[PDB]
Amino acid sequence: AMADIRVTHEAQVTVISFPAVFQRLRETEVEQIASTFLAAMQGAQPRKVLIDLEGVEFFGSSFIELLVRGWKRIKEDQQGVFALCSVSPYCVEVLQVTHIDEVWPRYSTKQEALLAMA
Amino acid sequence: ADIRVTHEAQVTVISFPAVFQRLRETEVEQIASTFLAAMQGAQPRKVLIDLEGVEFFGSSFIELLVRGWKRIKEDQQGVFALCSVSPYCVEVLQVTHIDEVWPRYSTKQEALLAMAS
Amino acid sequence: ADIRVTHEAQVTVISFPAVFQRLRETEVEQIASTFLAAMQGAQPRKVLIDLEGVEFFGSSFIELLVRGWKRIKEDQQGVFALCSVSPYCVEVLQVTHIDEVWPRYSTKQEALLAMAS
Amino acid sequence: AMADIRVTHEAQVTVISFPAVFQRLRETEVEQIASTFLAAMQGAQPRKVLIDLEGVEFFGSSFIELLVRGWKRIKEDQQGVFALCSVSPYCVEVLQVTHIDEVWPRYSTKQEALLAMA
Amino acid sequence: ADIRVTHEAQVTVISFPAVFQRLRETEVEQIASTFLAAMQGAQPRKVLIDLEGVEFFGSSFIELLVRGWKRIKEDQQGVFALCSVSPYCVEVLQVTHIDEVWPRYSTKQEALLAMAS
Amino acid sequence: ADIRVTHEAQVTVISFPAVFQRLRETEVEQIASTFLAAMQGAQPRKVLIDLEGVEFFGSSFIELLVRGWKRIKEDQQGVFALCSVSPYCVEVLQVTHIDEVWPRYSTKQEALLAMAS
Ligand SMILES: [Cl-]
Ligand SMILES: [Cl-]
Repeated sequence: AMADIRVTHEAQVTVISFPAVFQRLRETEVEQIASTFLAAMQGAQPRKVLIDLEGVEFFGSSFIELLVRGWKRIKEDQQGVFALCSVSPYCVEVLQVTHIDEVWPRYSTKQEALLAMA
Repeated sequence: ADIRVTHEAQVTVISFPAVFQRLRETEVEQIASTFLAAMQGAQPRKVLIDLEGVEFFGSSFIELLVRGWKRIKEDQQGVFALCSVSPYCVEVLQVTHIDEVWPRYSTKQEALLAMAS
Repeated sequence: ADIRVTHEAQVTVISFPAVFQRLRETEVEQIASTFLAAMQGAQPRKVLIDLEGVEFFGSSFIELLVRGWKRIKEDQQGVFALCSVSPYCVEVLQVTHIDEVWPRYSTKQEALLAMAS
Repeated sequence: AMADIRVTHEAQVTVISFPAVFQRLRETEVEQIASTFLAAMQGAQPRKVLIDLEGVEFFGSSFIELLVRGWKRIKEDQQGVFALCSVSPYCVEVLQVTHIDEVWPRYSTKQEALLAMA
Repeated sequence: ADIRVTHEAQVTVISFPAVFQRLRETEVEQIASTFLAAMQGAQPRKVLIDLEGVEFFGSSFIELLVRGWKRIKEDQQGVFALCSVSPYCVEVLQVTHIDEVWPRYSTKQEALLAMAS
Repeated sequence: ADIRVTHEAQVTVISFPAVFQRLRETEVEQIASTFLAAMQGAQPRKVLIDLEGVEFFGSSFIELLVRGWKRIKEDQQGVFALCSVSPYCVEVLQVTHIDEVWPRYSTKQEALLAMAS
């Protein structure tokens, strides 16, 4: 019954996407997805991960905290990459509160992100 | 549309009309002048940001609050407090450490009693 | 008043005079150009921010640090590190998640030695 | 109007105590007291701090987290001490979940704590 | 008094009578034998700890849960889940990292639907 | 199978063979006496726990580490440090707050050099 992120493998990148039921990511939603998300952070070096935020309209500290956990798992790979795409303008305003995303390249669409991460 | 500034119980109270449910860069610029003017009274300055009705904001609004707070914080006995912060707003404020030194109250009635001096 | 830039054990060390107990936007603006000028050394560039005596900073200092870090990280063999960061300042770095981006050491001698590995 | 911890100076130790209204320390109570608590962590080296938990019947992660913030502020003093006393049996069961209190000496009463910390 | 073990929808459900509002060392020893016996069924084992009515526990109970979980976790497709966890219990469980891999559900009805296989 | 104890640059280094990918209560019991025997060196005692290759541990390993730390910390000049700790394991240490008790380094060479300061 319980909704979850969807994890796809596209062009050597593990892509994390969100179903429509996850418009707003609070503490409850973050607990629901944490396990699938963190298990998707493994893979042969260099690991490349893209968080595709299309459809997501809100998040805050709980979700940023999860993303940081994912990033810490892959960040020691020399050519590892932890990227975002399709971030709504509001979610960008929330990201602007934190400084950590300065190390996560952000792209306007998945297609652009995938091409840049080849 | 602008914020509503009132003087209640020695406290300058900043409130938001319903139109400001979402506070993006545009809204922050609409209200910055009246907001910052409310930071300029007799010292020690006590300020209450009553966020009832406000459901979303980001860096723009936080930066305005911080700016107002830096005016008030000259005053050793000054207070810059928040009340009626919605759970969405809490989730955003938690992204930064800067707001921890602003006392939190559940409601305006509670804040004004707590802040009486 | 400005940052002190010294060269120790092949590391460019940035230190803060006593007057910078608090690094606010004002102080960050005073030191910005010397700081960024310090990021242009011979390769691989090793940089240590010795925060001894600094008791407060916030968002604008972090933004400056992130810039400098971005100039250094181009080096592959380069290191950008912090030491002697106060308990309050460590919290700021942890709450915004920027703490695990860079190595952080308790003391300068620990750092200078660690950074020779 | 708002209840707060009480901070006393006793025999060169900063003693933090709790009013009866704080039987149960959740997230809300921890926010109420954080500011007074953290401001009480300053003082000439060596700083000695005692958290007197008499009357407190419950706490969990939020309060332990605050205590850790206090402890980090004083822990670099070579003869610094961050101690607890008068911890109810239940609160000891909760402390047993965490490992950090293995570095905080615990004493059965304030009088005993103060004598040991001279 | 003992825990109540039932088999609902392929799931072994552990429930607590009202007398177990507080779970201290004594209570954990009262229930350990019936609890651990419920960890021994056909594989993959699915277990639900329905904590409705339970208001306080500490290390003793957490250690019992962990012990039961280590029996179940042999099973690659095994599940050890919690539901109806009170806010006091959440505050205690947050003190340790070990419980994060136990899924959480708000109610038993929700858990049993989620866990159906 | 047991821990490997080596002496490097005046530091007693504890390492784990490949088979200890997971340090549970069982593995913790196998290594406990060698580990504690390793804590009795010449003063000041410097000890490094090289956790390279360990992907999981929990409460009983932390308890062992805390014991060893308590034997070393008697030295005043002594150091007890960790390195090469996996991301999961760092979380365990942070959630129980034991991470800032000890220095933790990214690599062994970083640690051995840092610990000469
Ligand atoms: Cl796929
Ligand atoms: Cl006093």
